[PDB]
Amino acid sequence: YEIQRERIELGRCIGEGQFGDVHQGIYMSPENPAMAVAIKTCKNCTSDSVREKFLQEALTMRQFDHPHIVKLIGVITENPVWIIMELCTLGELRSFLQVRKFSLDLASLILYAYQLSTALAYLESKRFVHRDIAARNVLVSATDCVKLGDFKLPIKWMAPESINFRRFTSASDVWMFGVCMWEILMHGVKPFQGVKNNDVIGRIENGERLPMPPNCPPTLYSLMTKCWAYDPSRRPRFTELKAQLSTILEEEKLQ
Repeated sequence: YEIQRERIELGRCIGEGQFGDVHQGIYMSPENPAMAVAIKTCKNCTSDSVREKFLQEALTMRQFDHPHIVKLIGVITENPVWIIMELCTLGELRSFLQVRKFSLDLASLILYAYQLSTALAYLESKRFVHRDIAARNVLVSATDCVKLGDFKLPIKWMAPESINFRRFTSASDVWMFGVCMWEILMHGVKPFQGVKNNDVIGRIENGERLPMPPNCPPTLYSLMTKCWAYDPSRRPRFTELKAQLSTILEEEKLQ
């Protein structure tokens, strides 16, 4: 998985990343003389601590093989340290949804939720807990294809047991996925705008939930509310979510 720097040509910056900017580029390989790729960079990769954390993402990504999870191409482990990955040409999902708010029909939004549920059912089958399921960590490969793109606390996405007890489980992932579905149906609007992080927990304990988005089918909001059962053991698993989203998707396509 180590790629020689000479085989990568760094191009345009396509966005921000947790550790540094993400660029598009060209990987000139023996198998493919000019492959479009994404190049994740790391500011302060001279820090042994930062670099370890940065490259752990590559180690994680390498374990997975799923059509809706971004693939690792390789790594450059000398300064400046880069992660080479599959290019999702349409960028971050949040941005994509905001710009294309009136071009995207409901069927596309439900498709995106379904596709993410297939990736999360796969991770669930490997007993991998993500911890940070949110629209900002989803990339758009094509108008009909999204992928899980990335591996202070995001309080507004977090399950109550995560907030209260620092407990992250497959159940808390389902809660977070519920919020992610809400973000998608809200065209990339953040949950709890105008609320301080400190008050969010009070509202969940009081029994408040994110409201039904405009034009959200009642079946889908019902599914979101199941994801937000306060008791973790009452929440669905991703296998059920995946099957239910498929049904809802076909219902919407039949419309």
